Amino acid sequence: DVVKGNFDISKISGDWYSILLASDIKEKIEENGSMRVFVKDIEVLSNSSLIFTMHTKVNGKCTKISLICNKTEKDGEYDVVHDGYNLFRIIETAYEDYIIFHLNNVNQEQEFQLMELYGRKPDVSPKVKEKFVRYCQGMEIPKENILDLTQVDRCLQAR
Repeated sequence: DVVKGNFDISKISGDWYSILLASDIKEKIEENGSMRVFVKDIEVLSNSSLIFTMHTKVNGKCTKISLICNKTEKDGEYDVVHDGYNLFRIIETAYEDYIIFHLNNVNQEQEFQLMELYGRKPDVSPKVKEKFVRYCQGMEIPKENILDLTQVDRCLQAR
């Protein structure tokens, strides 16, 4: 059951897996890029803040990190500081299957977007993935800038 607004944030908590990653600047999400991090779980706090626990590669090793995201004034939007100021929202979710987040990173040099699909399981339906691709094309992210992480190291081994 697919939700596209009025998200019930309580239902996005718990464990997720990073499945697709996309950006309008490809380097951001390729190996070594600052945005190539692999979600573990999302914790929702009493003040509506969210804590993303994730893994990133540090000298070849999966290292746990924690991202604090705060609700902005604007509805559905969150901000988080990581390699700049990021504003993000939920595009779509089936709470027990997948979720798609859109993010704008603002920085002195060049704004970029990210799009990410997480699954409750390590993989999701190829239909869902195609739907993520079309959302990306609508946002001027070309399909060549869309990485599927199911057959690469995404720190599953460190979870």
